[PDB]
Amino acid sequence: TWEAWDXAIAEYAXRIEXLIXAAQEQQEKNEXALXEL
Ligand SMILES: [Cl-]
Repeated sequence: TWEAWDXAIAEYAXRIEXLIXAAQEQQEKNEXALXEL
């Protein structure tokens, strides 16, 4: 039960928390764009 299914779900929840990694490490480029001299 847990190893297999709640495995799958928690290792999706890897992917989403990877995505929010990627997006925040864009946000911290955006702040490059928007910064200091
Ligand atoms: Cl991360």
